[PDB]
Amino acid sequence: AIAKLQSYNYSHMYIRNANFDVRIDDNVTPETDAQWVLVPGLANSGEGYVSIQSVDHLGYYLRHWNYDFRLEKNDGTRIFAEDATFKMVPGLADPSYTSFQSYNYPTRYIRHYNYLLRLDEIVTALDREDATFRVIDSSSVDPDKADDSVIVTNPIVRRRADPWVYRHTDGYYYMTASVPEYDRIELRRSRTLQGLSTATPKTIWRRHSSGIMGGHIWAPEIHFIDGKWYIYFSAGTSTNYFDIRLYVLECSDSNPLTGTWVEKGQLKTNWESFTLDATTFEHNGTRYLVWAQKDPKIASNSNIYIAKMNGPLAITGNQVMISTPEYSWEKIGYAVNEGPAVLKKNGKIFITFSASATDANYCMGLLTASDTANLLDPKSWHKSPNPVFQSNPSTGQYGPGHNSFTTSPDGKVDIMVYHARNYRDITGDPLYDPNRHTRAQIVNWNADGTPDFGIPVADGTNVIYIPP
Ligand SMILES: OC[C@@H]1O[C@@H](O)[C@H](O)[C@H]1O
Ligand SMILES: OC[C@@H]1O[C@@H](O)[C@H](O)[C@H]1O
Ligand SMILES: [Mg+2]
Repeated sequence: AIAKLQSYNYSHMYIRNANFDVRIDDNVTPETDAQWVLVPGLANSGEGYVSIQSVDHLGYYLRHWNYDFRLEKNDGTRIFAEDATFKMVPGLADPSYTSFQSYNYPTRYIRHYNYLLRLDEIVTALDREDATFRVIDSSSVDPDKADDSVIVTNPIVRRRADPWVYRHTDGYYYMTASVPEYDRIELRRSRTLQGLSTATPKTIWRRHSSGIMGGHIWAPEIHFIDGKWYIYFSAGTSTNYFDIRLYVLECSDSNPLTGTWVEKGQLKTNWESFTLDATTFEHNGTRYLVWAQKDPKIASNSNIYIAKMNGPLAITGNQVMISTPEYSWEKIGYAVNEGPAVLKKNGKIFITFSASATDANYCMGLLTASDTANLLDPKSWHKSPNPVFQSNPSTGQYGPGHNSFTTSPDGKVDIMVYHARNYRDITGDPLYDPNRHTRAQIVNWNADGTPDFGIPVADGTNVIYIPP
């Protein structure tokens, strides 16, 4: 069967053939360089054992030689067959994934190192992750196949935080997220939320090697505005990774996974300071920017602001603070409001935000305005006094937040996409614990028309929506 072999720790990268060089790469072009045929093993066709055949050079297989990997044509020798036969076993870093144990060296596994493929003994946790792969084959969810039922297995996407999911008018969801290295902007698409798991992501932009846009790269969001694609994202500098401002990329091409992305520069606000997590929405003919920013006069890391926009590339007028940390549940670790996300429903405009540190104490609050009010008047916005989404020990989910909102494909139900960890205790600076995973669940509605987010669902299969 035809398969891609995706790295466990670099999930944007795939085992591929590069003119007979065997490596892992992202943005594999042509895509067939990353496609393999898993066949019954040359040295043993029986249970477990496979051989990994090139789709372009049939009769050529991956074989180890002096513990390095080569793509070579089967020469009919027993040594070749043994060097090209591997038992598929449960993944060494995660038994739900796959590892490839050598037929003739059964203590050695296929692993990547400096992006090249080797056959090594596996000792460290690094080794285990380097030797674990996700097999994407014909039984995997096809991201190009439409389906009105929303059934996901959470986590949908491992090790992606701040998930942004945008349902476009072409019948695809588009997803951007923070990557654990905070060093690039990643895009994927799927007609179903579950297909986001198996979709091939593309690195559409990498940070500069010095200076501006050269520090932390955080929380990109892709939007379609006035016929063009925009990515709003936050970036520090190479000399201060945390001197973060808003930046914009633009793509006029219709497919953002194949089109050309252009830097447009900084999206400036009323003053220069720590600024991040921008989103935008339209209502009654006006477009707004909603974002997080430090005010030097307020002892919080950031507050929530709204402003009218003047096209996709600027705000106009004065920015208005509509949330600042006030309750103790906004100030665990440090005082912060960030990650705004907009949901329109029932004659209201809802803005969730995240608060407290990005460890298990992370949680969400809610702002509510009437959709006929002046959205630039702070008195139009009401903050809920308690968190509206938070850790839940009984479901094993910790620090949920920086969410986005989307819908089922038929638009009839609202779905929240957010990150959380499936353990509580973090060693070290939580910013560098990479295990916030992307997941989704239904948004329920109270009789009074306000959202009920419930509690973060436990890992596993979640039936979000079946149409009537
Ligand atoms: O790659 C390890 C061994 O080195 C080579 O000599 C053999 O073909 C292979 O089995
Ligand atoms: O191959 C990519 C990385 O390079 C080496 O640093 C590591 O072993 C591996 O994770
Ligand atoms: Mg966001």
